[PDB]
Amino acid sequence: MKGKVVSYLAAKKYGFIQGDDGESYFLHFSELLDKKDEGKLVKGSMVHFDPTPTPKGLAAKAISLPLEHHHHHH
Repeated sequence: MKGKVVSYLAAKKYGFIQGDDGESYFLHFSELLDKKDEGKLVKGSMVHFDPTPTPKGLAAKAISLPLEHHHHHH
């Protein structure tokens, strides 16, 4: 359910998220709502994703960014 993103590489289209119970999850474009939402991800902070079984076992689904829409203010 909840966890923290420790790494995210767009070139390898594969990142890493550490669950609170120590459960890892896989990051894929098929799991992102939009391709652009990839650049809206926040590295080094909290992220929102839902659990998914999949043949592999651990996987994320429907990634969500509950962080402020505009981090920069003017």
